[PDB]
Amino acid sequence: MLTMQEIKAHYRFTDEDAELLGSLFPLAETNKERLADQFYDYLLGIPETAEFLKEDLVLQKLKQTHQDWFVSLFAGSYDNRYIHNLQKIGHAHVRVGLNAHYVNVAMNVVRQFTLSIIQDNFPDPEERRQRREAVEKILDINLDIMSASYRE
Amino acid sequence: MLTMQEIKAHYRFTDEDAELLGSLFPLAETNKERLADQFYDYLLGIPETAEFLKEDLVLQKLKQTHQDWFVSLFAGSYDNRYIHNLQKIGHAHVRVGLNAHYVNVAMNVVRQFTLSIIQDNFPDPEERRQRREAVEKILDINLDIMSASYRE
Ligand code: HEM
Ligand code: HEM
Repeated sequence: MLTMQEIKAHYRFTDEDAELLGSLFPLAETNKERLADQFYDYLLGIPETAEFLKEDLVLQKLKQTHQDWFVSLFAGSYDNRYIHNLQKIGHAHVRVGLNAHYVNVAMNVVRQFTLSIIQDNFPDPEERRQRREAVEKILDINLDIMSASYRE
Repeated sequence: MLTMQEIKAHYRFTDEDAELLGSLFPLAETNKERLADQFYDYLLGIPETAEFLKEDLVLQKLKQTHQDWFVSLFAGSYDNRYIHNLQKIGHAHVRVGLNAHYVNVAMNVVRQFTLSIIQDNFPDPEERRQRREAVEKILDINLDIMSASYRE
């Protein structure tokens, strides 16, 4: 279960999926600020998550921190270093007192945004299917490892 | 645990999403045996999950149990009874001893299958978008509540 190789096998994530995520890097990068604004504004709309963004109003760091994570989904090198880093990300949220429910909530926001980029840029059905399948795997892997930080 | 109303607000799940899911019920009904076979075969194909299907071998009651859950996604009405039932579903996996990682894996299988039904049956880009968005919300809400069952 615990190694990256094992996790990839369970999700049937292969080098083809990694190549497809790399092929989406330019679109993700083009759209990174739109993603960051929509992500940040959605959180500002829920009082419970809005709390965590009060100090950030002045510090002005957290929009960039989550923007950078989004870009990393497409950066390649999905290896044991990548999983270790996700475990760290998960624990950061546990440490500040964020309920895991809001991680699931946030991940829905990213998922809808990214699938809309795919729908809007890939008219060919099988190109679209393959890119959607790769993105759903990486988002689900991210959510899986982060969720496990609340248990472990 | 949160109320259905609060969960819907966090996921921006509206009466329109509930109506779209209800409208997918006949489509679900005509794909349910294909879903049930693919879901059960995927679990047989990982040794860790296949261990939990040993007792089920002869009559495959669990294949039906999982099929029935899939069709229930498309009931078109969702209130506190639906959240309570998801807690019961999560708890059933906790009590048999299944690591929650495999619930995330299985939800990716169902997600990919269901989004292919949407792509394969809805040529109109906006009809597709709206149905995909409703499906991703209800799957993410199921995953969210089931995950919560593993936290004291
Ligand atoms: C898709 C879900 C999420 C992902 C992938 C994510 C990603 C990250 C990353 C990469 C970091 C930097 C952690 C580190 O390396 O130290 C971080 C920190 C942080 N995130 Fe998130 N995040 C998510 C959801 C949320 C939500 C919903 C909130 C609520 C407002 C939030 C608030 C925070 C805060 C407050 C920190 C800094 C913790 C500290 O002060 O040490 N995150 N997040
Ligand atoms: C999308 C993820 C899954 C969903 C939505 C789901 C759904 C369900 C439902 C609705 C039940 C009946 C619960 C009840 O009313 O008592 C159940 C039971 C069960 N499921 Fe799943 N399931 C999922 C993943 C899995 C996985 C990955 C396995 C691994 C083999 C599994 C094995 C079982 C077993 C063994 C039971 C019976 C537990 C008992 O003895 O009561 N399920 N599931």
